[PDB]
Amino acid sequence: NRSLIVTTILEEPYVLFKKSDKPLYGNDRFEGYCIDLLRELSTILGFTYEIRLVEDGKYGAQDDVNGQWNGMVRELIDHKADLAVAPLAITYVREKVIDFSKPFMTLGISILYRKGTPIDSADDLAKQTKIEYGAVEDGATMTFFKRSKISTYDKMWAFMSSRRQSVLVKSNEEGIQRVLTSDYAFLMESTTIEFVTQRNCNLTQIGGLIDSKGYGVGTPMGSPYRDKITLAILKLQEEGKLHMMKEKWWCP
Amino acid sequence: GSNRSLIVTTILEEPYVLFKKSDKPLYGNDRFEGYCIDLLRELSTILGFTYEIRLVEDGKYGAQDDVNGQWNGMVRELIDHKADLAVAPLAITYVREKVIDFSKPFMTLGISILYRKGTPIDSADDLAKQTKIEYGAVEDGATMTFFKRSKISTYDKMWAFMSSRRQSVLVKSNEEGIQRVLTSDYAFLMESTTIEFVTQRNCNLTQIGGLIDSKGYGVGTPMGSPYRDKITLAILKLQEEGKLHMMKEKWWC
Ligand SMILES: N[C@@H](CCC(=O)O)C(=O)O
Ligand SMILES: N[C@@H](CCC(=O)O)C(=O)O
Ligand SMILES: [Cl-]
Ligand SMILES: [Cl-]
Ligand code: NA
Ligand code: NA
Ligand code: NA
Repeated sequence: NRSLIVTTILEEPYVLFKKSDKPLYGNDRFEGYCIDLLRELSTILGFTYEIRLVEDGKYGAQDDVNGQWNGMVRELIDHKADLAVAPLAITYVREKVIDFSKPFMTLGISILYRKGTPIDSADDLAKQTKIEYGAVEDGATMTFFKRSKISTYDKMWAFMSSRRQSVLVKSNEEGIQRVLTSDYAFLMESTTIEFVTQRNCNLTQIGGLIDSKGYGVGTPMGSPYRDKITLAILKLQEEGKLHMMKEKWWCP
Repeated sequence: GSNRSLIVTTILEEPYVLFKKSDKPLYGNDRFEGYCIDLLRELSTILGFTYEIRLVEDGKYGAQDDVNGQWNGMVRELIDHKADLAVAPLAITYVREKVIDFSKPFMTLGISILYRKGTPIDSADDLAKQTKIEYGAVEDGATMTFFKRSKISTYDKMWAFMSSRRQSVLVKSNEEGIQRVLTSDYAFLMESTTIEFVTQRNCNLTQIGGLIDSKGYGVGTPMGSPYRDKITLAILKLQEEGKLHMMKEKWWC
């Protein structure tokens, strides 16, 4: 049968290029939690696949003026991919235009910052400007802030939007670097914070979770794969396999 | 000329669904309160439906009979189109999703252990390796089914014990499980969000260990229902607004 086209994005420890002196080709180039997940799905559901990194390097948001989506979300809308297997947040605005499986991981927005400071919450950031803060451009965190009517978060969006050329970044890795090299706090998904703080012992999560959401496999709206992938994820969960995969891929 | 009211099946479970305390007799939907009742009210305004709440006739969440293959509980009510929706702390599971549809989750949780304070018991593994302290779960719910189906060594040993002693250790409700913890040397396998509620109100009890699994509660619908995806959208919008968190804080030593 026809191999499914799978869009994804580089994001440690979900999807990475394998380290090797030997040049690698095709799907063999990739590893990570989401690649392990994809492999399990392919075996359970009986399909073959071809991984392609999303050409624009984006997760996906809707343009304010022209209404067009970008990123992995747009690839699915345009039927240029069959699945998006990535740390792709299931959100209200995305679910209106693409389908998602049920979640394979649950998480929420939180804050990455340096240790040792009196900053303890988003409210602490919102009331000041000396410590800058931001998020990945055209992802779910940015979109949460952009849409929020909660006073702390709407204040924070006004600031991010004002300073966007400096404080919105293209990737989580660029956000981490901004935290390490300037006085900056990064609004980041909590499962990623967990990974980063285990490896950067001067960094910490600030406060708790600001929201709650899950990562799901994306499909074009109406795809028959969406419900099949939900069943496969539920079966993996029941067996403990997703927890094992998390432990596989995830200070003094 | 109005649309038919949806029949919503549910089950008594504090603080999700309860009868209101009142000296005045109450009728119809006005009898009920709780997190799931507030959720249902929000869904009905978002989606534009009216409804009638009915407690599941057989008092069960739902499991499949291994001899005759029939389901029971709220799951069976949906299969048979005796209800339009199930709005309850109904776990989304692989075996249920094969026969009914669920919305995406409105709450995430996992199985853990409820026991009395003051003990060296620290995990399911510690319980499994002994028999002096009995343990069990709600009959014909998701926790029981997780154990019955598990191939993990600790949990399959637990199921063998629970099954052997089921007339004594499987119970009809979380409340009966709590009373067993309080009146005998018994540990109850219970969902974590319910443990959180119970231990905040009885300071003699505690959670033992962490979460054994991960799952969500979802609104159940019959397979193929058009309400499933609409309710998923309404849930995602409520979460994006922070309203589910506010509802949890309202209802929850
Ligand atoms: N995982 C996010 C990107 C990272 C973020 O927004 O914090 C998404 O699905 O858009
Ligand atoms: N909420 C569970 C019942 C309680 C339990 O099994 O622990 C269900 O959906 O079956
Ligand atoms: Cl009617
Ligand atoms: Cl779904
Ligand atoms: Na990237
Ligand atoms: Na959708
Ligand atoms: Na289903």
